[PDB]
Amino acid sequence: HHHHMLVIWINGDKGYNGLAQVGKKFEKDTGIKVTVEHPDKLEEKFPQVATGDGPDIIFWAHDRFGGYAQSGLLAEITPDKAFQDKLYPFTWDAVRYNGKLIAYPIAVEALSLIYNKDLLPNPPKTWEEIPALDKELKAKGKSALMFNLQEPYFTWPLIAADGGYAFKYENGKYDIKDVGVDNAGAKAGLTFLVDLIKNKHMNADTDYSIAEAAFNKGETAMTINGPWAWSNIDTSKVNYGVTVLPTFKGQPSKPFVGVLSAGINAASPNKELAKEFLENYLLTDEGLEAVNKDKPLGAVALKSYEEELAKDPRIAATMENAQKGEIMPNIPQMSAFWYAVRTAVINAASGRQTVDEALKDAQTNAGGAKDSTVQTSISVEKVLERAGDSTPFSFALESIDAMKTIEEITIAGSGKASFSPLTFTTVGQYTYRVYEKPSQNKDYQADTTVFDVLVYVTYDEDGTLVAKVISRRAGDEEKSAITFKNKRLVK
Ligand SMILES: OC[C@H]1O[C@H](O[C@H]2[C@H](O)[C@@H](O)[C@@H](O[C@H]3[C@H](O)[C@@H](O)[C@@H](O)O[C@@H]3CO)O[C@@H]2CO)[C@H](O)[C@@H](O)[C@@H]1O
Repeated sequence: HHHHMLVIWINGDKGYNGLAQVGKKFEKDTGIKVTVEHPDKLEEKFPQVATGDGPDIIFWAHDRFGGYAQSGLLAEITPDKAFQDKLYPFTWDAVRYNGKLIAYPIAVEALSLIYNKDLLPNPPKTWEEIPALDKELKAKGKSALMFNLQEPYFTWPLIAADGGYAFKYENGKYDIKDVGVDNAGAKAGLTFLVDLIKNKHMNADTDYSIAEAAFNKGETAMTINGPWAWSNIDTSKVNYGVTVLPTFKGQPSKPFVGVLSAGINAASPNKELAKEFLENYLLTDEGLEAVNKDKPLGAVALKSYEEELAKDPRIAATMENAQKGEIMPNIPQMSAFWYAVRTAVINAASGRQTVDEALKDAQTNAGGAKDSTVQTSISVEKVLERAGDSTPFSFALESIDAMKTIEEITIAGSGKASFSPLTFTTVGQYTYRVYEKPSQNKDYQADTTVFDVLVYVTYDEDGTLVAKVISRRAGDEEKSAITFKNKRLVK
């Protein structure tokens, strides 16, 4: 392909027109044409085309670049120290992979709550408030909250709030086997989101353009979006505020924070031009201002310009939300993490899977280890005729396979109780029995029934371990719950 020109890919939500203005200035000084393109799914197309026809420079959040660098698609970035000193050190950290810089950092992006001041002068502090607020607003033909549900970037902050995480970080490194998408925190967060949908406070099909149009036309009081979205809100004249995201179970929503970054194609015959453009035209006060005026960048990596932008209270809120969430890893496994979470939310939200099934598959799809055990609890009921008769009785659980007593439990009076959970790692039939110990109390004849208890461990359609408990009186072939009846002999 023809290559005398500098080709740049950037997402269609960002200020590509401003960036083209910077490219026109560079064309004047150098005679080199700059073409800015914004194809759909550029982050996916880049590794396919990177065969010629790839861009010379690609702009995306830093999370994608480890994967690009692992596959040899990116040139190493080696700016002078004089240039490095112009950007915040934590932005360089985001583009450092195996000790090498693999992009230039541009801007820090975090999601915020965006709210309509005319509809909602006091935005909710908690997610838990949102359903009641949606009832109130529905009575006036409006909704409380619409935001993009199709992309896990937008739902993650809530899923993370109470404990969800992608990869545990420990001792300078990410453990790619320690994935946090299937824990109690993730489950609680996704369950909340799904219930909002089930209770008709949000629709499963809401995507980027639907939520943007609803907010910018005054149809919904709130949305969740990044700084790039402020420009179309300005034009719409909605009277809006940008604030901290709502809390969930008292924890902050924790957005994954992206650093918009610019990488150089390892196959580009124009590396030096690309480096000249980025360092001497774009990452200057004038360069970033031209992009930012088209669509806001967020908190920019260039210290000299960020000092001006930090006065903007929308940027203070951005940084407030950024501190509460965290900077995404840049490791190759992030792609798999994201497709995993995307599948989970769409499936749970649409009712294809339960929240537990969705996140269990997400855990594996993200590269977490297959949980290959199953547990069950054997339950006992004791029945005394008199209410308030709290006479205690005890029960034993014996393994026939191992010929020993596993556990004993006590019930005072009428009641149900369970033995502690049994764990199985392999399919088969497991044999136990349960019986009541003789009573110390001479006023009662204990039930002498013995129960045979069989646990069948089988695979379900998906290869997951399943355990079913079947219990019978030792006399019989008929199934029966484990229930003992103690007769009182005294008044
Ligand atoms: O839906 C699956 C999707 O997952 C991965 O995309 C993630 C991006 O890598 C990640 O940076 C983030 O993207 C957001 C940008 O950072 C932000 O600048 C703005 O453009 O919105 C983006 C969210 O739409 O989050 C997404 C996950 O939602 C993966 O890399 C993609 O190829 C894949 O299609």
